[PDB]
Amino acid sequence: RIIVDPTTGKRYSRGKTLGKGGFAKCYEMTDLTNNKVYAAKIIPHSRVSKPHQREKIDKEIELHRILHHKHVVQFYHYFEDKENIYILLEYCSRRSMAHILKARKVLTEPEVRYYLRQIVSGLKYLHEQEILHRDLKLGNFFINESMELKVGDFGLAARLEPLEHRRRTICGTPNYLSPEVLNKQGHGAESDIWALGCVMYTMLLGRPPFETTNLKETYRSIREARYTMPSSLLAPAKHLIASMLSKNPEDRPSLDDIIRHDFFTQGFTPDRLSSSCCHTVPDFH
Ligand SMILES: CC[C@@H]1C(=O)N(C)c2cncnc2N1C1CCCC1
Repeated sequence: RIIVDPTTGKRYSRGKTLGKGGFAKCYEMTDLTNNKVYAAKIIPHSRVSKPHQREKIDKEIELHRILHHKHVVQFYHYFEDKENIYILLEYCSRRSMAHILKARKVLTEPEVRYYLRQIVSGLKYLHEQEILHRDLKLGNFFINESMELKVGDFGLAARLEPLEHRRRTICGTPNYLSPEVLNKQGHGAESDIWALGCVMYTMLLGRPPFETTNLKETYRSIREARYTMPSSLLAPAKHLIASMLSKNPEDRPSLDDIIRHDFFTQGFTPDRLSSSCCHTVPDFH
């Protein structure tokens, strides 16, 4: 199917479906003017009929479009016709880390380092743009043909605010809600670091440190930041996790601290992972 941008000319060719993404049906989409393929979100206007959800995609577009970094999903272009909103993004042929961990259950430490360094790289970039991601999770770590990680899904992203004028209600339904968010202090950069500690824990253990049902029954355990630290963890992994999941947001490490922690500097890390790592445990050393 040929899709024309009524604003510019510009013709696109719709390829195979990639599946559902919230408000969107997702497709391969080729810009016929470079002949390059992008991952497209196609959202019918009927899915954004309410002003609040109209405002939701608009902000996603506004924030995402200004980002350029090797470990952030590259926004290409967006347009609309009478039927749909089209958001064309960097095509990542090897799905996400959610798909990888589902298959692998648990990852090796050099792999955890490989992926985490890339997540930290992209999040660093965001935090310096004073943009908070607000839903860091394995499904939002997209993996391209070359096994490179890109942080995506800016659905819940917002510009940083000072505490005094900050939103205090839980925004959307993120994977890892953060003691300070549950204490109605709002979501800061440390809340992204929370979610990064939960990610690392999940990569190593195959399950989150706290329940992720977002039910009010789980709030106390999260606020208290009490969890099982399994003995299977190596000591440096244990220490870095512990620091990222500090109860008090002020006690958590900076991003520069995180990648300079012993967990990273005292282990081997590949420059490149093979795609077999999506399915199979890699060889030693
Ligand atoms: C287009 C949405 C999401 C995505 O954001 N990117 C960048 C992506 C990039 N490459 C492949 N798929 C991607 N997806 C998938 C499509 C179905 C569910 C999520």
